[PDB]
Amino acid sequence: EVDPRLYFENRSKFIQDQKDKGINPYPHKFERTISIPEFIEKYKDLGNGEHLEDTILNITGRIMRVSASGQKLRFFDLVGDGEKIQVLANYSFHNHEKGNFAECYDKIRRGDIVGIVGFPGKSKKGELSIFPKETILLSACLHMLPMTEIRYRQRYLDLLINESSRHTFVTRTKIINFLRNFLNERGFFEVETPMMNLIAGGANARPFITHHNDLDLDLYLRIATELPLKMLIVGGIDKVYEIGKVFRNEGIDNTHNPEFTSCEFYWAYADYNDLIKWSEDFFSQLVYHLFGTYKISYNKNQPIEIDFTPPYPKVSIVEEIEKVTNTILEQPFDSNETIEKMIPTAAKLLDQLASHFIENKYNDKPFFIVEHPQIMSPLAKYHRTKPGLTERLEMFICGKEVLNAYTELNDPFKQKECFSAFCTSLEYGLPPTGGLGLGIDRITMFLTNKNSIKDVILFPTMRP
Amino acid sequence: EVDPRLYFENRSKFIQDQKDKGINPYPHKFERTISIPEFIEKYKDGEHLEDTILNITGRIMRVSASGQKLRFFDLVGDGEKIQVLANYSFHNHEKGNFAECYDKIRRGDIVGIVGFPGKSKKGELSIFPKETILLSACLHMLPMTEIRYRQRYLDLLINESSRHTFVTRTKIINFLRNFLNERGFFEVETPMMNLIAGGANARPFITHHNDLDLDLYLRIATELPLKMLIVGGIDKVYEIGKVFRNEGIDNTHNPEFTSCEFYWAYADYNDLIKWSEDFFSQLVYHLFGTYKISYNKDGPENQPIEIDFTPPYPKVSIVEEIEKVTNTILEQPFDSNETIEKMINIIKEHKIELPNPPTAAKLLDQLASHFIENKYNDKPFFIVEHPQIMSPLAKYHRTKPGLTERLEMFICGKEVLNAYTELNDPFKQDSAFCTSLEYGLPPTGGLGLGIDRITMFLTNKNSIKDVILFPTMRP
Ligand SMILES: C[C@@H]1CCC[C@H](C[C@H]2Cc3cc(O)cc(O)c3C(=O)O2)O1
Ligand SMILES: C[C@@H]1CCC[C@H](C[C@H]2Cc3cc(O)cc(O)c3C(=O)O2)O1
Ligand SMILES: N[C@@H](CCCC[NH3+])C(=O)O
Ligand SMILES: N[C@@H](CCCC[NH3+])C(=O)O
Ligand SMILES: [Cl-]
Ligand SMILES: [Cl-]
Ligand SMILES: [Cl-]
Ligand SMILES: [Cl-]
Repeated sequence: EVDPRLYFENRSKFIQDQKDKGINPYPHKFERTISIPEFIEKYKDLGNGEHLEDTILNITGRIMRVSASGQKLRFFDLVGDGEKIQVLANYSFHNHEKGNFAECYDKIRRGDIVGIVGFPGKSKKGELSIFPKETILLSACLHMLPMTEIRYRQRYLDLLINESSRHTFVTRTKIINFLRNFLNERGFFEVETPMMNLIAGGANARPFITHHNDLDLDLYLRIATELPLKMLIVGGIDKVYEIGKVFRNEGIDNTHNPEFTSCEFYWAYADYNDLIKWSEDFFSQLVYHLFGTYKISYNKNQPIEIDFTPPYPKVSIVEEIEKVTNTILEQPFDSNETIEKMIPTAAKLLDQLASHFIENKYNDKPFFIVEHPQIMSPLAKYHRTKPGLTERLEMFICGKEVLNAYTELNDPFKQKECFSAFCTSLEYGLPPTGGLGLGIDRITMFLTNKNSIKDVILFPTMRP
Repeated sequence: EVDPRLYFENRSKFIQDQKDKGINPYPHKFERTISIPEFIEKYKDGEHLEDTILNITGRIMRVSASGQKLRFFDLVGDGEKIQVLANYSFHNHEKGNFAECYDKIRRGDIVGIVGFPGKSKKGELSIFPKETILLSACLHMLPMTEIRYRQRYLDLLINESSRHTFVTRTKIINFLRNFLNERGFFEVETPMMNLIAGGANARPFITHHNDLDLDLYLRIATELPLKMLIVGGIDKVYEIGKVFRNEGIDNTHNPEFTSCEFYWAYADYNDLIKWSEDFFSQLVYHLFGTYKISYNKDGPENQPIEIDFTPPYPKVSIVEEIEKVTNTILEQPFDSNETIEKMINIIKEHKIELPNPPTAAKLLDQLASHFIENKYNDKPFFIVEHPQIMSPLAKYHRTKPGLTERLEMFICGKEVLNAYTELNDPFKQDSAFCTSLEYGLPPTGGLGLGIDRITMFLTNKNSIKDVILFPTMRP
């Protein structure tokens, strides 16, 4: 019925026309006495047709529906904090000294933010409403709202229109709150490490790089928090952690965003077994805390049930490939004879072999791949009984990695061999320690039934 | 006196020699039954409990002896210390010669001890080992500079105050997070890398994403995306996190620092003032049991000053106060030639450094920081009502032409909080951002904090480098 540019340009003209005649169409302050959630909670118990004309409230919110019986009766839907109530504006109840009813309400469109002074009640039908004496425009919406990629570029629209979108992001903040408290209860101490560093260690990933002008120095954005957090373990913070963005300069897809939110903790006097027990407590507890159960459903078409009831399976990556392929790969894995017997180095061959024959062994429970070779795991400690291997675990949910942990290599000698501030700190004595990383975005995806990482990040990185 | 390289090289030989004897000098796991704090709490109350056998761990920080059959150590874990009294008598001799075992244990070593709790005749709380295991040797000699910054792990082990500083830091951040959560604010993460870099007036860092072939700016503030969330209908939203400014480094500037911004739909400048006074007074009482704390502006060497955080705090209106102290009316527009020149002439008469290019915003900023930013040292205080030309995102004052509904709080001359009623008129004002304003931003109050700087005052530090674990430094 309406062109959008015309609409935009007319609402613009209206705003200036208000200005030019004195009205301030963007008032500074509307003193509100109740929120929409508070309103519902207080007045749901009313009878149908009941008005409390005695009781005057100031309320605010955004108009999302506009309707009318005729000129002297207008209806709107008013939303605040994910809740909605009806505004039933009736000519006769209008404080007419403050403005002509028809001109006051004809200028109120879908998307406008308003302030309303009026009395609570219900329609005969039973609809909970505010009945205004005065409705003030506090901030106009200049575009027509919708009744694609837009969810990502214009997230504010998504949050207003789709009830589920908001629910996804509340869950997100809850998940992060749960984790933070889970660790705080267990005596972990939260810290911030630097985002920009001269070296960029902690994982195997191409880094972003930037420049500081006044120091004339190039810097790498951190690809992980591992190295500085161990330094703090040396510094005597026995249980330490960090939740925060890390940056990897690799391609973007459903399960990759160039900046993502991770959590790493390090735990002095711990090892892989404790890390396994912690992982099983954390996930089972988190999921119960959100759903009242350990089985969640997910839409990997029809959904599947993921059962987070512990324990979980622990598949040993060498013993399992050897099992299913009926072939021995002797422990010098980067040797020519073993590299061949697989077949672009040994680390990437194992990654592909694992990524085919092992990472989707289970879909109906989360599970662990354990005991990765030293050649894949340069900071993980050597296995206490199994030459060539390490005390490492990675948890997987539906084929994607969400948790990576190991007993930390704390021998400065067995480490220079896998390759400075960090190297030196190891020489001051790192205690035996267990370390663990989490993919918070990825975990959020499963727990909010999303199948892109872009759905659980408010502003995912996109091209222009 | 021992050469440090010899020391390092000998402890190295010791480690290998352990390897070759079959010993694993970096064991995987010592099952401990109690932490040092737990130990102190349980045994504060000259007696031995030879019956109770504990496994404990920690770092040796002092080494001493009364001959061969009696060795003393200080063992530290989680900021606490107890004594290790190793006594030939109680030693399990099956496990090895007493003298050889304890001769090999040096300052800095991490150990695992199996033994019994007690107190010396003198009364020092101790563990009395039956067996001590080396878990991880310290290959260098610990100290009894800049090293605090490059080797923070050393700082944390040696200086009790350093650790305290960083516990206070995390506590401050916990308090704030709960302070807002209690009041219904919702925490979010916004992007660190953006196509535009608004939010404040600061040169940004720039970086590049390869697969998208795209340049990106590291965020200089969280303001713009957080208002977008206000439009999106999160009425009370916040973020605590790093921001990045590519400008110089000094006592009060680190290229990455931690801020907190919150935005609060339907609030304004007055609510922001009430909040600020509640937050600071409550934070300080929560840490110290009082509202007045002492601070070493001049330095530890010099006499401190008391800062009183009892509310209300002074509100100095920036135009009233400059015109007051300089005896001048500054006509508007402030960017007019006649006023710009008059500001140039005030700065000259008072013999002050004139700014980079002499723009009006930068001249007012200098006038303010010379005549106003140090009006008080004994309490925090507010500078309010800054001109629009200094405050491009702040809303226009509801009664005061030319001005804005802005406040900045100062402690000892440094800015730690900047807040205003948000300009939400897309006309009086990033394209994504500019466009969202066209969808309707409610009247909203917005507020920013410098966490590092607040930490400084609340832990008596004179540099921002003292409250950041790894400050950025030259190599
Ligand atoms: C620190 C956590 C510990 C668990 C494993 C996880 C893998 C990480 C990989 C990754 C790469 C990337 O370029 C963009 C991303 O978003 C992600 C992601 O989300 O998960 O890393
Ligand atoms: C966002 C908060 C709002 C309160 C005021 C505060 C000022 C900020 C200035 C600054 C610039 C810089 O380049 C490095 C820095 O560390 C700092 C700093 O610490 O404080 O900013
Ligand atoms: N830094 C690892 C996570 C921690 C593993 C245990 N140190 C990663 O980026 O995947
Ligand atoms: N973003 C501002 C904080 C102001 C808060 C009010 N919008 C800053 O960087 O200083
Ligand atoms: Cl433990
Ligand atoms: Cl991956
Ligand atoms: Cl409010
Ligand atoms: Cl006012």
